[PDB]
Amino acid sequence: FPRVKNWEVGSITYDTLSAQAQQDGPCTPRRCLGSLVFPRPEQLLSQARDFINQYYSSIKRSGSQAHEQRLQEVEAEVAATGTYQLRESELVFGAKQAWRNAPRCVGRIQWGKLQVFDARDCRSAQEMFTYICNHIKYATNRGNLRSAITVFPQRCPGRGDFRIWNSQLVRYAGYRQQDGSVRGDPANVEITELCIQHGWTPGNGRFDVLPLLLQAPDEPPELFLLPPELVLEVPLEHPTLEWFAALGLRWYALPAVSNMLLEIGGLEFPAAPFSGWYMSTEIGTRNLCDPHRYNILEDVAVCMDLDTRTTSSLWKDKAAVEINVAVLHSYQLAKVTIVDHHAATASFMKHLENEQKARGGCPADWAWIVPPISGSLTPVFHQEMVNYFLSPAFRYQPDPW
Amino acid sequence: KFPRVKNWEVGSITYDTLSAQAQQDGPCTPRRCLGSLVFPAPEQLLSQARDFINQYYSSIKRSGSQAHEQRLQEVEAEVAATGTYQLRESELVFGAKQAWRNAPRCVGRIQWGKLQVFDARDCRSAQEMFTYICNHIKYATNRGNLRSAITVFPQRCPGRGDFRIWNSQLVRYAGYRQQDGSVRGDPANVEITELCIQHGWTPGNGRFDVLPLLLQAPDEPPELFLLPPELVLEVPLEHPTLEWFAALGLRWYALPAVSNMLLEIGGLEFPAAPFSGWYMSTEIGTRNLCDPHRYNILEDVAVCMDLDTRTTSSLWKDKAAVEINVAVLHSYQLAKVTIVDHHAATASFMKHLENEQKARGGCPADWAWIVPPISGSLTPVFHQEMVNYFLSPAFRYQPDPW
Ligand code: HEM
Ligand code: HEM
Ligand SMILES: CN(C)CCc1cc(F)c(F)c(CCc2cccc(N)n2)c1
Ligand SMILES: CN(C)CCc1cc(F)c(F)c(CCc2cccc(N)n2)c1
Ligand SMILES: C[C@H](O)[C@H](O)[C@H]1CNc2nc(N)[nH]c(=O)c2N1
Ligand SMILES: C[C@H](O)[C@H](O)[C@H]1CNc2nc(N)[nH]c(=O)c2N1
Ligand SMILES: [Cl-]
Ligand SMILES: [Cl-]
Ligand SMILES: [Gd]
Ligand SMILES: [Gd]
Ligand SMILES: [Zn+2]
Repeated sequence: FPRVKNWEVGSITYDTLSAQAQQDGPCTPRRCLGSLVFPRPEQLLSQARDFINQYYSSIKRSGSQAHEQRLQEVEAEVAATGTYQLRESELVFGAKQAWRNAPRCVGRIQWGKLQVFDARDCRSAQEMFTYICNHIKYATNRGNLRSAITVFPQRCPGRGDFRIWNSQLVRYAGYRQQDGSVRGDPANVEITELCIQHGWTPGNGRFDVLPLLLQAPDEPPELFLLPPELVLEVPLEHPTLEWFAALGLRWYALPAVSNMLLEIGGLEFPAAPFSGWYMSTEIGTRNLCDPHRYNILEDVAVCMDLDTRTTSSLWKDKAAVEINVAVLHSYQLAKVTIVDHHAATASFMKHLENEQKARGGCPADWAWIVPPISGSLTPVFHQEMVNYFLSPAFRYQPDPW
Repeated sequence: KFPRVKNWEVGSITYDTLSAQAQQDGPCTPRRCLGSLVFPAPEQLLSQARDFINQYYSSIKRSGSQAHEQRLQEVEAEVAATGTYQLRESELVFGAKQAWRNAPRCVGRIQWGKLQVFDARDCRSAQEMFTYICNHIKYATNRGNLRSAITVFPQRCPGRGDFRIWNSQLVRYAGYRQQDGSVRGDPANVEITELCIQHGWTPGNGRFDVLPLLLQAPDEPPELFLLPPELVLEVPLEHPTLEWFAALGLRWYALPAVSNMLLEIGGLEFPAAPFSGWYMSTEIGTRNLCDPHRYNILEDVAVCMDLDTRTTSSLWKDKAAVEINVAVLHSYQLAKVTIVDHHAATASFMKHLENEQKARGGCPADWAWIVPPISGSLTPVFHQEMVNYFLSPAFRYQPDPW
């Protein structure tokens, strides 16, 4: 049972929950790989038994009446057909648990308040699109954002797979150039290639909302233009730096992740887009400033008249703070839910305390919980964390092509 | 077989083949990563020594030669006769450099080959120990033009207690527990402060009182030694454009000299081997001055800057901290005292990483320690995956002598 210390306060806890870890991670006694982004059939019954036992424990109803019964149906469902269907409530409780189990999510204090849309009866790219569009419009909610996940049909053998070919529902275009460099978002350069490939007309913009590429089983993808009124965007302005607006920067309101495999009770949902709301540093620091993303940092420094000639002026840090100020100021003026890294990390500590008494600990990935600016000014920095894999879970999956 | 490591900034990919020769085991398992935790007989002595001698003879391009085999047998014979062996001087210099080179939490290792090794293995008493330390401080400080130095005191050996420096660093500020539970000075140094007083140090009552040294010779109690004032180069903190900042009375010292770690070379253990380099500005400005459990000056600075400290979304904390780091860099450069900012340091560590991949097929690095505590993703190390493992020779933590 790992001893885990908070260095700001001196407190000690033990992660007893870690002993239940499922799909082992990438680290061995001889070398730690925690910093790596992507870690280097009849036993479906084991993962179904486990999840069902989880479900009935969470309603103070283990070993009573319906618990026994539900074990036999999945036994019979898999005995007969090889796979099984989740009761609607189980799908809800498992979608919530997988968010609860996400070691890299700093937003998990909200895990109990998640809206699960059941799309298990979906059948093709036009049906998906309307599900995706209901999610987007529900989640966006005129800027009063609400956590949502739409669960598309589970995978079963011998037939294809529902997939969203975009990493998120809202992505900006990346346009390669006559000289390799990129106008727009370089993280998306490739899905821009596929959208252009399958018929989309490339704009000329740094911020062109990409179309969607939705794929029904066995059929090739099909482009879907997103309703421009459904794609809520925030222009970025700064409260005191009047020229910031003139940089023509924008970001979207809705972080909706559409490429992760949701895995509940041994079942695989390669299409289950989830969404919450942004922490400002995701936008201001990673998306706008990462050297391989919009990479705007030096442009804002010039505008601030900072000495970019020596790094000891800390011009990078100064411009990065003002970018984050602009992001928070703009989303607030636009009345769009956003949370700064201090409020977010403080609520994560509160979540750690809740999880400690509730489940005996909490899988947390220190490198992803600690914000990408001002790390040690937030409490999570001083909190030792234990990383491990519990089920239900969100897992990465290979790109469909 | 070998970990594939990606740099996300450039897209680059390497394989850390060096990780496969990891001489000891870390705290992680396939169940669970513990990489964020701060504190994770003749046969094995023989095989560690044999491995180190092989390393040493590789570096001087004498692998498998006559000199090499003679030294193995010499060591095996001395381990059989005495239960221990003695390093030649050149092996010691190589072993201290390697230990620095192998330290995964150290972002300053581009410099590892330029290390000044003082051989104090003939030290006899605490008084001689103090003189060796004063000359280390004098040489490393070098009037503000800092040089990397390690002074190696006699190895652990059977029959004798250890040389130990009780202080975690050669220069530390006292932490005076006051009666509220509040601390005047550095709260990290409350324990060593009480020990110094208990050993007869007359306390001051400032916030930057330099602590005396508690020096332990084999099988003796610790002995108190006052550092001569003109040997502890200090830097008053001022800000280039916030002039009220100098009225905070803040200071820090020039020399970061870690004195409580164990240097291990070929199975031999040196519990006393203080090493020193020069500061990276975020250690002082962010960690030592802004940590809530250290000097915790963040709020007072933000208030003086007239930031709105009632809401977090004004980012007053980030704004105050940036300016504290500016003050640190300005103050040291004004005082002509070596200092590196987290941008210059992380960039040189990237060059270290590339040098080490070519030299050894990888480099042990502890990402959470290499990434600076502010502005993390603005530095290049953030976007570099890293492999953490224990190579030997090594610096290791050890329990406090008390
Ligand atoms: C509601 C407020 C939320 C906040 C503030 C938030 C914030 C974050 C942040 C900053 C990360 C770091 C990962 C990255 O940026 O690459 C993350 C990871 C993650 N979050 Fe959340 N999130 C929220 C909601 C949700 C919801 C509703 C779900 C799913 C139901 C979710 C699932 C995940 C997963 C699976 C990851 C890890 C994926 C990865 O590392 O790429 N989050 N979250
Ligand atoms: C000369 C410039 C140097 C710089 C800029 C530098 C920088 C750093 C920094 C920022 C850390 C993390 C400190 C912390 O917050 O815990 C560190 C750790 C460390 N350094 Fe270096 N260092 C330098 C020289 C040296 C030398 C000369 C040695 C030994 C010969 C050394 C050995 C270590 C070790 C063993 C650690 C790990 C201890 C720990 O992480 O608690 N460093 N270094
Ligand atoms: C470098 N970084 C920009 C990578 C972007 C990225 C890639 C992923 F796969 C991923 F799951 C997330 C999660 C972001 C997220 C999800 C839900 C709410 C929220 N507020 N945020 C973010
Ligand atoms: C409080 N927290 C910052 C940790 C303090 C701490 C504890 C250690 F054991 C340790 F080796 C170092 C390294 C500090 C250092 C050494 C050499 C040069 C440099 N520039 N810095 C720092
Ligand atoms: C608990 C957490 O891992 C701990 O505070 C670590 C994080 N990274 C660090 N990095 C450095 N350079 N120094 C530190 O003391 C720490 N502390
Ligand atoms: C190498 C390092 O692990 C990698 O850059 C990680 C660190 N933390 C991150 N944190 C977030 N939110 N997103 C990322 O892409 C990363 N990348
Ligand atoms: Cl994002
Ligand atoms: Cl320090
Ligand atoms: Gd101007
Ligand atoms: Gd001024
Ligand atoms: Zn690990």
